[PDB]
Amino acid sequence: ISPNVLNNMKSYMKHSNIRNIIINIMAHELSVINNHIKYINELFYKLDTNHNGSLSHREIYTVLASVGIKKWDINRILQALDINDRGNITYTEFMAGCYRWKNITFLKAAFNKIDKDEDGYISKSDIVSLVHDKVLDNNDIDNFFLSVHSIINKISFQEFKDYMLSTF
Amino acid sequence: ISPNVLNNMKSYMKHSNIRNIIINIMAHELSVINNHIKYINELFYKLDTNHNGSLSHREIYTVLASVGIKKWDINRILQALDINDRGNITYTEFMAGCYRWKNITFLKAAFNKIDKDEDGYISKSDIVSLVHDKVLDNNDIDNFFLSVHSIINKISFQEFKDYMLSTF
Ligand SMILES: [Ca+2]
Ligand SMILES: [Ca+2]
Ligand SMILES: [Ca+2]
Ligand SMILES: [Ca+2]
Repeated sequence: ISPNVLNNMKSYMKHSNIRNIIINIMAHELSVINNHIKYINELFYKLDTNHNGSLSHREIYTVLASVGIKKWDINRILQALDINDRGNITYTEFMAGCYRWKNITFLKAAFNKIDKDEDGYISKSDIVSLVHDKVLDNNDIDNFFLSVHSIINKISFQEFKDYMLSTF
Repeated sequence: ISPNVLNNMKSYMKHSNIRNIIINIMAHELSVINNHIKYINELFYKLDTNHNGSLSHREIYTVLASVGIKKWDINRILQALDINDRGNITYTEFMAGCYRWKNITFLKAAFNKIDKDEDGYISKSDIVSLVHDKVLDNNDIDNFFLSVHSIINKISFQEFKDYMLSTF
């Protein structure tokens, strides 16, 4: 096992259950992202029929054609993808055109999930709810709020962001 | 091919070469992230010796022990990872403790790469430099600056962010 993963675990073990629950929300979002990338990865592998790790115009053309994209569209896609005009398209270049960039921050999305009522503040009750399936109690929650504010018993996105960043 | 990937390509083809060059910077950052996740994925697969898609305490214990982590550390890692105290640790929970969260936004990182001199503004010369390995010229660059400001011939992070978001 790589030392960086080992060191990550050792740092993780020192934080509170609530901090790490919050980390798990973000971890779910990485899993989702990574699933999309995996599909693109499998797509790339199928297009690369000579298995040379890059895509020619023809390799992409013949597949887009067989799936209903018309010549005029395929050619515009090809010239957008081939950003270096090399006649060979890299994994990174292919994936840039395949990935849905809409809604691309991890911390903001986690905060929004926690703020159940979308009022822009994380209340005590928002944390009670977050831990509804965990054996944690009111002592743990109070500690978390003190930690956040040691850097109104409510938390703005900025105070949320500032706390989480200080734990990395 | 899934229709969402096809639609992503069709939207990508409509944007400028410079917009898409900027997208490629972010795409590289997704590749990096995805490589880390792939390692964690392969690690998870090796630990899961009964291939039931989750990790018992023992499965993790026996491996951390064989690599130099001491009992007292392994146990703290186990109780941090087992966030639901289930005796079974999920892929998401494992990955939360293995991933380096330090420096976790895509647009900010792209902007910083483009702002060569770290002055907080994207100048005309920063874009000239960005396209140094592309056949693009001064006409293309001017178009890009007009587009950004149609929503000082310089670009702040906010104006950069606002333009990119409007193209998603
Ligand atoms: Ca190929
Ligand atoms: Ca709230
Ligand atoms: Ca298992
Ligand atoms: Ca600059």
